[PDB]
Amino acid sequence: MQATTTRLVNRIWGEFYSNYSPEREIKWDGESLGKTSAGEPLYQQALVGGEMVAVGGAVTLEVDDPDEMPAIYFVEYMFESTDHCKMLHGRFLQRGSMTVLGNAANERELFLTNECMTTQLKDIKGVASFEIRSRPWGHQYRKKNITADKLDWARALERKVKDLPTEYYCKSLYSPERGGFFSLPLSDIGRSSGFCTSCKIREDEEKRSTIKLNVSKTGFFINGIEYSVEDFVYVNPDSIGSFKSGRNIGLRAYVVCQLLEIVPSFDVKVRRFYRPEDVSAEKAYASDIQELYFSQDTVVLPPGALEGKCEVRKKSDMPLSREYPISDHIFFCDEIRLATLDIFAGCGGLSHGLKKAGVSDAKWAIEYEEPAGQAFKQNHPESTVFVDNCNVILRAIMEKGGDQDDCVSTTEANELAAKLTEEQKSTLPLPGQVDFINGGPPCQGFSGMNRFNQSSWSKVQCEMILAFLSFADYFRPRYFLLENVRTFVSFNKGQTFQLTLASLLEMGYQVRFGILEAGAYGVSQSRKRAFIWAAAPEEVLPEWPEPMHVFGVPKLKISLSQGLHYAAVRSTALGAPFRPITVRDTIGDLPSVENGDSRTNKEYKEVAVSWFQKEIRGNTIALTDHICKAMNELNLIRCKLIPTRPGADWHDLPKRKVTLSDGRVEEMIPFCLPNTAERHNGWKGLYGRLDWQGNFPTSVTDPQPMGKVGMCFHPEQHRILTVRECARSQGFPDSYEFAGNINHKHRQIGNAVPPPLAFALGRKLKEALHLKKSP
DNA sequence: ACTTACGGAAGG
DNA sequence: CCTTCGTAAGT
Ligand SMILES: [Zn+2]
Repeated sequence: MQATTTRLVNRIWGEFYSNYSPEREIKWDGESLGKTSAGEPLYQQALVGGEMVAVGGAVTLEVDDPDEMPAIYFVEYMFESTDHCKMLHGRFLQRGSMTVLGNAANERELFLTNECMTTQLKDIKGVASFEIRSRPWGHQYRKKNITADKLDWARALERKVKDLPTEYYCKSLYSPERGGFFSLPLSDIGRSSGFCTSCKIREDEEKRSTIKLNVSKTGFFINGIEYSVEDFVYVNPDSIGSFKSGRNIGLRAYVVCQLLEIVPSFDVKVRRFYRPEDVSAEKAYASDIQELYFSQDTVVLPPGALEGKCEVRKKSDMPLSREYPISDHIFFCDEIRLATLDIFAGCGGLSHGLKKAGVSDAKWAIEYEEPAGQAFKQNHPESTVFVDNCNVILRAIMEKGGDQDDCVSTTEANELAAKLTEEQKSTLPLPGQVDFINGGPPCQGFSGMNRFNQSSWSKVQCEMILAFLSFADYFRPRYFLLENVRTFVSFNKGQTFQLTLASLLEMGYQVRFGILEAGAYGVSQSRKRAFIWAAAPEEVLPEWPEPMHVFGVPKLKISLSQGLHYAAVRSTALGAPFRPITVRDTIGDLPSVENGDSRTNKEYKEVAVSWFQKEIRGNTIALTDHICKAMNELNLIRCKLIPTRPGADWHDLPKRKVTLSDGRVEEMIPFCLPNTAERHNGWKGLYGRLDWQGNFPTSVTDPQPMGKVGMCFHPEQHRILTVRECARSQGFPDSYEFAGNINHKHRQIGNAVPPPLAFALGRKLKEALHLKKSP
């Protein structure tokens, strides 16, 4: 099943994958134009050994280590100092090879940076050809573009035969501190006005990070944010005066403090606010997520223990909109919607989250398996769902537009696309009607648990990414989103990941990347996922959502080149606004069931108590999918003998032989856990029970008692967790529906995206959309 | 269709 | 030196 790909991606990923077809004296020139702030005259051009150096060109310096290549600088302005010496200001131009792109970068592509210099003009080694590339955006230009590119490529080859100096070009700005490539601000460069934006922004940043006190002792400035009296702020828990699998019990949240006065450098005095779970876990189990308590305690702190501000209101003036997850810092005490195409929709968690944000409506969806398509149809009545492999869908779509000579495919795709009836062909989308493309490719190949990843079946699953990219190349939408596992960026020395970025950079997109953890977004499951945002040159790239729940996880950083790392979001182990979610906050309300129940439709027996339960139930009155798969007698006995204590696992099984009712005697120990307990840490978690105060493990497609993840027993009942419990752990609402048998429903749950995460991403995308300036 | 037997690399 | 987070071979 070779992926069907366009020409651009196929050429980019060559020599890789399969299904690839190779078919002395310096003088001033001109007149003066003005003077700088200090009064020195500033010029535009200059003759250096018969070569003109005008504003907007490239100058090559000389550097040590003569084996290395010289640096390149983009000229901003030139002026003559009072000491009759020639001067020039330059901006560093980073080469492609010295970036995160690595070996996938092109030879002639340079990237603007925010680091500048001013060295004497005589010391420059020479001048180099340089130009700025800017092209119109839209699908109708695509053909023209490729022709132009072809011409360019040919010319370059000829030069490499005749060894003329190479020609360089630049299209974007590279920010490692932001971890992405952004559009060029074409109006603020090449101005030759004696004013540099990079130097100004660097000076403004350097001015920050220094404590400054305002007049009349009204307040102070820290890290760029102001703090004043009669406000509310955060204080770290350790500043103010053992685990098995759910290593999050011993963690605390930000302490809310109210500034009273500033006392003598200076020190602050803060009134403390207490929280329900500082009293007991039982009291916090039945308390609101954003409720605090009033105390008279005042404490003196240094001014360096601040991390933000917040608001405290009363129980009559609230936002009145109960969004989930919460993204605003408030506590208490007593016309732009986009047409969207979904690929690998699955059940539709990501689509549900992005539609709930009001930013996207899903007009077309593509799915592989029948039960997932049925679930998507049941959850989104007004959408169009295609249950087919994506390759044949792409081939049919390109056939409709008369572009069968611009695609690479196998005969199987053509055969399957020729069998589509006319009703399905007339409802397919066309370029120009799609504005948002989203989806998540298969993640079995890049997973860490897959110890058979170097097989034929796994290679074809990793190729689907290519097909995904082809879609973005043919429709050219305004936005693009990609989601995958954490180990996707490190798989195969990070080569393929890099290649992906390169492909997007060839299309004229602005790309940014990050890694988020779902546990800090109101979800009681540990889940690390990598995301990629891509936007058109005229649009604005979205920011990353800010986590608000304390989870014990270190900073997740992506390794750039030259020994640098980028972290998309901060770690929340040392403090956060909201306390973490436990399993009793999630599944503590459902009525007790026995092993192997099969009754689909039931009724709730007790009213919801926890905040999470109230948020996840709503107005639903019909219980569904609260069923579990049965176990044989041996596993039932093993589960019966497991103690109901935190941290319990297979190490508590007594050594004895049991006689079954059939007539066979069996060893209690599976004999596979003691066989290989030295290498795999003793299999800590196998045949293990959940923790009332702990958290769920990572959701998988088959929660069976003997697996690499384990930890799938009920805290107090001798059974496996039900499908509805897994849905609640993953964040699905109780109104959602699933199709098929129990295995199909579990597989649907295990392949989805937490809806709160998609809602946060959609909120960020909407915020970016509202910021698009008029043409 | 259901149960049992298990490799290495990254980041801390 | 601990911790992380699906495929294939028998019944
Ligand atoms: Zn500068």
